[PDB]
Amino acid sequence: NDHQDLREITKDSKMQKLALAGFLKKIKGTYIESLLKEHKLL
Repeated sequence: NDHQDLREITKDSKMQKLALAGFLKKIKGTYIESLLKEHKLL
């Protein structure tokens, strides 16, 4: 079900918006941001 190539973005879209929303919050909550910016992913 992971890695979408099917153009039927219904399950995917919701899981992406929830992934992004939650992640964007926890960026300033956890060391994840620290890792990203140290590795220049940010």
